[PDB]
Amino acid sequence: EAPAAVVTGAAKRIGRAIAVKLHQTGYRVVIHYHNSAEAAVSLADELNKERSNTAVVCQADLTNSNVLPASCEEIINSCFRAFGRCDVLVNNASAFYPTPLVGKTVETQVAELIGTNAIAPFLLTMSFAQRQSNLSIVNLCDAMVDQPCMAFSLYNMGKHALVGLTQSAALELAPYGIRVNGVAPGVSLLPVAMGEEEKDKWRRKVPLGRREASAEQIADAVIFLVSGSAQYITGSIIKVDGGLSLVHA
Amino acid sequence: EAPAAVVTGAAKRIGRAIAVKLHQTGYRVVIHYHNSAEAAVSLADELNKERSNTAVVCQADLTNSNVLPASCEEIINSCFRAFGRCDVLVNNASAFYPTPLVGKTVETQVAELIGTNAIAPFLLTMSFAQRQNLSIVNLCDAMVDQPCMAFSLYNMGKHALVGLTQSAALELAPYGIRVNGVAPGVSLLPVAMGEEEKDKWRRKVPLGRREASAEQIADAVIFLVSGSAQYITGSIIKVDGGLSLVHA
Amino acid sequence: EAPAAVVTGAAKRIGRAIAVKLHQTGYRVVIHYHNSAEAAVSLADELNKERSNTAVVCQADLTNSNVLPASCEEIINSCFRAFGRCDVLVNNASAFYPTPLVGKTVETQVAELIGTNAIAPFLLTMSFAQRQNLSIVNLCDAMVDQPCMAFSLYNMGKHALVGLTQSAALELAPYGIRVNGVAPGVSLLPVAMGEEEKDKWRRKVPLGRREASAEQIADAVIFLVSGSAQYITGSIIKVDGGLSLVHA
Amino acid sequence: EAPAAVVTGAAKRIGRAIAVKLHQTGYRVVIHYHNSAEAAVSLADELNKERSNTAVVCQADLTNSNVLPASCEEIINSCFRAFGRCDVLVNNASAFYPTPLVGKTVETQVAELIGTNAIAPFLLTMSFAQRQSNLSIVNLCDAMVDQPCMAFSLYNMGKHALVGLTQSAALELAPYGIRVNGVAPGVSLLPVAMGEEEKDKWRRKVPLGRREASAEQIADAVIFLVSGSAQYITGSIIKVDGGLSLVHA
Ligand SMILES: NC(=O)c1ccc[n+]([C@@H]2O[C@H](COP(=O)([O-])OP(=O)(O)OC[C@H]3O[C@@H](n4cnc5c(N)ncnc54)[C@H](OP(=O)(O)O)[C@@H]3O)[C@@H](O)[C@H]2O)c1
Ligand SMILES: NC(=O)c1ccc[n+]([C@@H]2O[C@H](COP(=O)([O-])OP(=O)(O)OC[C@H]3O[C@@H](n4cnc5c(N)ncnc54)[C@H](OP(=O)(O)O)[C@@H]3O)[C@@H](O)[C@H]2O)c1
Ligand SMILES: NC(=O)c1ccc[n+]([C@@H]2O[C@H](COP(=O)([O-])OP(=O)(O)OC[C@H]3O[C@@H](n4cnc5c(N)ncnc54)[C@H](OP(=O)(O)O)[C@@H]3O)[C@@H](O)[C@H]2O)c1
Ligand SMILES: NC(=O)c1ccc[n+]([C@@H]2O[C@H](COP(=O)([O-])OP(=O)(O)OC[C@H]3O[C@@H](n4cnc5c(N)ncnc54)[C@H](OP(=O)(O)O)[C@@H]3O)[C@@H](O)[C@H]2O)c1
Ligand SMILES: Nc1nc(N)nc(N)n1
Ligand SMILES: Nc1nc(N)nc(N)n1
Ligand SMILES: Nc1nc(N)nc(N)n1
Ligand SMILES: Nc1nc(N)nc(N)n1
Repeated sequence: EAPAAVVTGAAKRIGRAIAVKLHQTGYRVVIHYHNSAEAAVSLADELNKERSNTAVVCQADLTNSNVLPASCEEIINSCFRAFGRCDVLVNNASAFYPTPLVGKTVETQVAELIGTNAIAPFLLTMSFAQRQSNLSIVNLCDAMVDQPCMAFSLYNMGKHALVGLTQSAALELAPYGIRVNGVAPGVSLLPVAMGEEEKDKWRRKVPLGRREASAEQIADAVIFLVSGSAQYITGSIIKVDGGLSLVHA
Repeated sequence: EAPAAVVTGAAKRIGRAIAVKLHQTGYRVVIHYHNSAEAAVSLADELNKERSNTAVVCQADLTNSNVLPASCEEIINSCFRAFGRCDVLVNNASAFYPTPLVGKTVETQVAELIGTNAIAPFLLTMSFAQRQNLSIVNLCDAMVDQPCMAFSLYNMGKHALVGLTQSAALELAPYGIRVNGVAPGVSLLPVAMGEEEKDKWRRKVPLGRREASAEQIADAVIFLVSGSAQYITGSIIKVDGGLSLVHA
Repeated sequence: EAPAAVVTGAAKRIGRAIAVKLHQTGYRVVIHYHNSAEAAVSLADELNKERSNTAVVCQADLTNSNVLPASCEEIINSCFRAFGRCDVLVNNASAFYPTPLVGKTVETQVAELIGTNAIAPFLLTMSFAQRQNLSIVNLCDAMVDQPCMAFSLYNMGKHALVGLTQSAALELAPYGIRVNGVAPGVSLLPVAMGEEEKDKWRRKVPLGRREASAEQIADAVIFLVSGSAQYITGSIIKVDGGLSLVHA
Repeated sequence: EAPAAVVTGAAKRIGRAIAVKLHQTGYRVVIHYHNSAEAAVSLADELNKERSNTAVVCQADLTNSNVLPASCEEIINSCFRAFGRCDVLVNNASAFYPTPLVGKTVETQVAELIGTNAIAPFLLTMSFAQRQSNLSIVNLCDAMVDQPCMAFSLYNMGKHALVGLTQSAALELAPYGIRVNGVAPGVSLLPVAMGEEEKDKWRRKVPLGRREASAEQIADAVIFLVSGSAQYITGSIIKVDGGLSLVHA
């Protein structure tokens, strides 16, 4: 029987690439999304046309709040409801925008940037474990955490807390046979808002090929970590960055 | 005149030691507290006996909430009001307790652990910078990569605090504000910890089989705020007697 | 045409499993050995029974010395002479024994421990690049920051190997040669070791309270040389079942 | 009885500043040097003019070889011979030059770069410990070890091995009360051979003041680590880089 995976923020870009690759490997998938309903449903439709009844969507805001635990509980419940099991969780959804130190309130920015990057992964990890073979969680981290974007303090804090979660959860869940790992892109799909000149500035920094990672290349590392070829790997974060993090200023 | 420092959670233990050493170095000090009013005021009394009107207290809950930004703004403001300047911020206040993955609600645990260890430091940092040998020192944790079992939220908080230290060092460098950390291993053990478990921890420490005194932790803070650290920013100084080097 | 790989110290244990898994994946292999001729040849004969003319052995001492550069050039040249190409280099061979600070001379210890773990990888890297999905995989150690007591030279050698992996990744990226590491925690235990001492290590590992098989270490090498890792360079994959996360 | 310190490569630049500040703090000093004899003797003259019988020179090549152990033993012995004790060892001497992967032979480049940066510190640490209060060793590391200079592999390997030595020796020597720490400069005194345009490029990269560290600012972190205010600190490396290592490519 086929295993099942939850991928958060899976309607487009890297999340979709991960969902597609998991599906192609034989997984049934929960495509979680927040605002991108049309894109989520379109993806699910495509996957179901490939194999009937192997993809569902699940909407949730992952901003921190007093109901976020219930929302995260429900995302995991959706996978059991659809598929009768949940073997893999991929924590991909992520808010990403500057929060300079010197029209959202700061409370809102904290809730979105720390909620999506750290607290939702933590809650989803609790629910995934409590509901529980090759079980694992993969956290989408960031290879540039130690050389961060200027004025992205809250985003950086969130990704650092996600490294902490990866370690803490690997240590604590190892007795239950749940592995917990991360994949840390350097530059992959650039933001849709970014102009080509700015994109090329980033591309030219990358030693290996002077180009960003494809979404599929990030997905490849995720697929590795969930596979039987990684059955002794837990608490590891695989950088997928073409050498970018090695390049001094 | 004399420089001024804000120390969060300064009533007891490591915070108190840090406040005392800054004061002894010549700083005027804002002694922040949440529940420990009596201890905070007693420290203030002691420091003001030494030099009149050089210590004040400031109460605030640092749990994450809708009012946390205003609370952090007011802590920084209290330093400007008392002393007309704020040269140093020490982010020491910290909740510490287990949050297993498998009667506080989980959202309260998130608010307290991530609030005290990360979000409050962030807001205090914003307010401190907006109001401007200026520096910030964050109390980190040498065991972040080898964490206590079932302490995931605490560990996330401390990791986020490393992130803030790096991001703020980078962004505040142009303003001449240095941002560093001190990472204790085992210092003063929890009051709740039984003496047998305390001894198990002490015996793990390569350098002297004992915990760091609060004063030993404060020494590294004093270094980091001093003119001997004027080129140091984005650095976290481990003060753990080699504990983090010891394998399982 | 089938690609070709050099695996150092490939006669036994992890290097043998790497060589076998590469061979199963379709590589022709140079099985480097130092003292284990019989085991090297038996592996070669086995692989060649599977597919004719797909394995050769190559003897060399990787101790540091003024002939080490030529020995390393010769190892690489052997792969070209056998197979007309060299796609993959696996730096696996490694001396490992204590060197306390307080019958081998210290300079022999330095030559063996630094030569096998660091300088030989460096020279083999040079020769591999000069001769050019090309990649190098260095066998590192998940415990370099929490090292075995009295293994300073070994630990220095493994840290230097991390430096090599990063510096070579950076410098060889323009030629399309990726350079990565795999860092075991506890894998195959020393053959010497009593089961009672073996079990002490096994019990420290969160994930399954057992050591990694050589095949599990090999699986990570196979991933890193594969098309699924085409954008990965300068990365060290820990394969340690959580061992390195466990405090003292 | 004043304490005594050995500083390697102490005739010029950073090692000189360290020797001077240690002396100002009350230490007697062995000024080790290799080629800079005039400078070494001139420094020793200055220190002794300030307090008689408080400085000696010691010449030694720290290139790796079969006689490196004896040379390192001799450096430590020189401190006991002059001062009757040896409280502090500062591993500062260092070769620094590129060694591309693609007039010195490679054997020589390995010997000089790995010898000075890693093997000499190791043998000096061994001799120091065997000859044995506030005892400590301070290793001059490099903040840029993870974002290395292009084509400096052997130098980088040497500095990484020195991080390994700092940790391993801190662990093993802790029961003897000998602390082992490091100081990791980013950009400090630039190479004498470096053109001024290049020095300025480097300076512009440093967030904290857009200037390199003085030798004195590096020395300040060394004197902190040797001092009574660092008595619980062992196995720590203090970055003194003005934020340089935080800046992405
Ligand atoms: N792209 C890169 O170069 C890069 C670099 C380093 C790290 N990463 C990491 O890799 C992962 C994927 O990157 P990406 O660029 O594909 O991500 P992204 O496009 O910026 O965001 C992925 C999804 O996150 C979801 N999301 C945002 N806010 C949310 C909220 N409040 N509640 C629930 N979901 C929310 C969105 O879902 P909806 O669209 O449905 O609203 C969005 O499609 C992220 O974790 C990212 O940090 C990416
Ligand atoms: N002690 C150690 O061995 C050790 C080890 C590693 C890291 N550290 C770090 O070093 C620092 C000092 O350690 P410590 O053991 O002295 O700390 P602590 O005693 O656990 O806590 C310090 C103070 O934090 C304040 N605090 C707690 N929750 C708060 C809240 N919601 N709002 C405002 N303040 C709150 C409390 O002030 P009130 O009493 O006034 O309520 C408390 O006295 C902490 O950052 C800690 O993480 C310590
Ligand atoms: N086993 C573990 O638990 C563990 C843990 C962490 C890291 N690792 C790393 O994983 C790798 C493989 O480990 P392993 O236990 O399989 O290694 P190993 O058995 O200790 O040694 C591998 C081979 O290295 C070769 N070697 C030793 N000295 C040499 C010299 N002077 N010149 C040439 N070759 C020499 C030997 O070849 P001959 O037999 O032909 O003489 C030996 O069979 C090593 O890099 C090791 O550090 C292993
Ligand atoms: N300068 C920087 O920006 C910077 C940046 C990162 C790290 N660091 C580290 O800080 C420390 C001091 O830096 P620095 O720039 O002052 O060093 P440096 O000037 O490049 O070297 C200092 C001394 O090392 C000695 N030395 C070189 N090769 C030797 C050998 N084979 N045997 C014995 N001694 C040898 C030389 O002594 P003689 O002149 O007597 O021959 C030289 O004066 C070094 O460990 C360095 O790697 C410095
Ligand atoms: N969420 C997110 N994170 C990063 N690092 N980059 C983009 N484009 N989105
Ligand atoms: N806040 C806090 N953090 C730690 N690590 N230890 C103690 N006792 N308190
Ligand atoms: N070479 C080697 N290295 C380690 N770490 N362990 C064993 N058994 N051998
Ligand atoms: N030995 C040495 N090392 C560095 N990093 N820089 C200079 N100038 N010298």
